[PDB]
This record gives sequence, C-alpha cells and structure tokens, in this order.
Amino acid sequence: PAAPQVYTIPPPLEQMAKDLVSLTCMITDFFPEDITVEWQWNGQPAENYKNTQPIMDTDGSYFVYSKLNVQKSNWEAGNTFTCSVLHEGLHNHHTEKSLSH
Amino acid sequence: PAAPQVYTIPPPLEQMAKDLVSLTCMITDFFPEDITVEWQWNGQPAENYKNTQPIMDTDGSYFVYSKLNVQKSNWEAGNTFTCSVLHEGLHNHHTEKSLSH
Repeated sequence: PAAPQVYTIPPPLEQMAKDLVSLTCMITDFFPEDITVEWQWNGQPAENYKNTQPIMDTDGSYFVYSKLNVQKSNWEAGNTFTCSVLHEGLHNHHTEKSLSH
Repeated sequence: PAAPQVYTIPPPLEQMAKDLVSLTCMITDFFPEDITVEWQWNGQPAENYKNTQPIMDTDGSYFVYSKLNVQKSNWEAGNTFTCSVLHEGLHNHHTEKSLSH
C-alpha cells in the first residue's frame, strides 16, 4: 500500500474578510481507496466538516479533500485544529497534522 | 443562485521537496450544483487535473476542489496557471483566477 501524504492548509487571504473561514486538509498519493478522515478542535471532536469521496489520480493513486468551517474569531483566537487520518499504509494506521493561527 | 467563491492555492511548502507538485483550486459557497471547472497552462488547455464531485455543505450550498499536478520545474520556471469556472451565478456565467511562482 502507499501511505497518504497529509498537508494542512490555512484560509485563503481573500477569505479573511468573511465571518466564517475554511481550513483544508489535502490528502494525496495513497492506495487503496479505503480511508477515514476526521477533524479535532483543541483535542476534542469537531463536527462542521465534510470529506469528498476518494478520486483516482492520473497515476492510479487516490486523493481526498476535507474542509472544516470555523468562525473567523475562533481561528484568530489561536485555537488548535487537527486533521486525523486512518489508512492501512501508515505507521500503525494513523497520523495527525495540526494547524494554528 | 449563489455565485461561487474561487480561491487559488499554491503547493504546500513540504511538497516543494518532491519533483511533482500540486496546485489547488478551491471553489465554495455555490448553488445549484451544476458547475464546470477547467485548468489552463499559459492560456492553453491543460489535461492532468481531477475535480471532486460537488458536496453539499452545512448551509445547503456546494463546494468543489480541483487538483492540477505539474513538474516542480514547470512551476518554478514561472509559467502561468489558470483555473476557469462556469456557473450560472457568475457575471456572464464565467470567471478566472491565475497563479504564478
């Protein structure tokens, strides 16, 4: 199996004028398609996120995007957001990547 | 209708060590779901990109991600990449956002 590459992306600059911002977790280059993605807020389970369905890339691998919505004040307040991933190609089948303002 | 918000995202810093990088086009907050997304390279049609299927967000709107893979030398060489979007909520149903190293 090919372990996924996990990248965390902050809100686009042009989105900083809105009251609600979006955090992105970009997961690429994995195989097989079976995977689980979840978000956490300061260690606690978050709920306002949506994951896309796995798409096969040009090279036969898969990729998925997960978008979490949060109040702009929550982001600039400096809270910590974590993207949690479950996949059989990872060391012990799990990994995490955190984001902070 | 609700016109989509189009955001262009460069490759994550940790991905700059690989030979292949990814450019992301983040399209959010639109309605209805019908939408067309395409990528261009210096004004010409590109081919190595994949779009996710529209996902209904918490507020009833939709969002889509489009990922274009390019050689790291192509990016650092300074070529121009453009993300084109067709949606009935936009002025004349079309808009563009460009990216450059």
